Amino acid sequence: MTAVRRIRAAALPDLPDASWSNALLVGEELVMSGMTAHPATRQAAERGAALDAHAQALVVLGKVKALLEAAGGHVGNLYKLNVYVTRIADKDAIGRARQEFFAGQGTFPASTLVEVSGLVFPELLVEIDAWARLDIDLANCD
Amino acid sequence: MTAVRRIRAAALPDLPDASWSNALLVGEELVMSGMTAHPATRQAAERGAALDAHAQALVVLGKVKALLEAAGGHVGNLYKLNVYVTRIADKDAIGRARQEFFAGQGTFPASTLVEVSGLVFPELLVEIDAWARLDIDLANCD
Amino acid sequence: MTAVRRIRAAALPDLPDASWSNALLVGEELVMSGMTAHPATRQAAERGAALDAHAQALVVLGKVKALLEAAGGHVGNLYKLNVYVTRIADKDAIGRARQEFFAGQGTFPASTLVEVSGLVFPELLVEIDAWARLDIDLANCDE
Repeated sequence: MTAVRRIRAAALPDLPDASWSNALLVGEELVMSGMTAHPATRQAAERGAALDAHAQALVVLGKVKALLEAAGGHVGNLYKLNVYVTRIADKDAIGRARQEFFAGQGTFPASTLVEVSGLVFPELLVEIDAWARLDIDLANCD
Repeated sequence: MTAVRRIRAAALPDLPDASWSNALLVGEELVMSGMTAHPATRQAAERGAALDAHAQALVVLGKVKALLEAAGGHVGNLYKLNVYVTRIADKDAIGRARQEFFAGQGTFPASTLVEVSGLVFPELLVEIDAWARLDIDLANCD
Repeated sequence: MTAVRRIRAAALPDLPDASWSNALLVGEELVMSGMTAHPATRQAAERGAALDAHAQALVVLGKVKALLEAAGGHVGNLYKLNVYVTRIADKDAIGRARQEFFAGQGTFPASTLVEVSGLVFPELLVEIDAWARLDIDLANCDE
């Protein structure tokens, strides 16, 4: 048997209506729900300054970082990022966000990037499903 | 060196022409193909009463449950659900379905839900790619 | 602690501008980026001989095999293929590609196949996200 511990980042509570866990530590594997820039996108757009894809990607990767750190991990634990965009033209902005986020770090996670037809809120331009485990570090890759 | 076993559910016969396996037990991981409410959805549509996203989501989760059980597992082994919908407005219907399906159960699997442009049959509103491990039980989440 | 090593296939250079790794061997797990038939698809389309979905899926599966081989593996190591197509009508063409690619074994990887609204190059009809482990062989399941 392998222990499952639910990971809680204070900024990302699993609210009463939700039928998912944001993060579950299953052995060394940090299993994460897809992350989006909501509600920061909601506020920002309502105030007449919607977040572009680059800003949204950084907000999303920041959420992933928060989950990792809440579980006792770090950005180097990430081994794969599945990126869903609403506009394939935004792929380069996502790349730029990743270059900044992983500025560390000699080696990037694997990735798949596709354009989907829609995300859970209309302000969103991107959602990232991240995969990590706490027993690896890409920063020191063989 | 790791054992793999083909897992077949009685309720869901694998057809000999398919270029995929419904389920493979790879060590303690139960690797599943995406599940849909077809062909129940075709019959329903043809009889003039198509399955809504709630009904389809329950059919889908029932198939995931059948595969788990065929492996000697249970619904508590699930740690992630990737949900693909054809209409993002159905996200709440899918949520209602998950609340029912996991009525057990303290802790929900992680999730990503996106709207895709199309599914393999035109009557479909949802497909779920489910991830599970036989050595965990989310009912015992810390 | 689990060792990770970056796997480099010659035919699939990681280009230093990329913010992803084509393949990472993480213990026994070969973690791979999504594979597409670009740039072969661009050459083919320019030539007036655009690759159809079946041809593209085979090029993609060949790339996956190149990555597997670069890590000392083989196609029996594959246990899941998630397939993103631009046209759902092409699902059977992906099926045909798989039957040919897996001609040597009876047991296929698990799969999810969905239609996306776009891929990273306009000539693309398919992208496949492949999951593999070096310590399994699906051919052992055949019954």
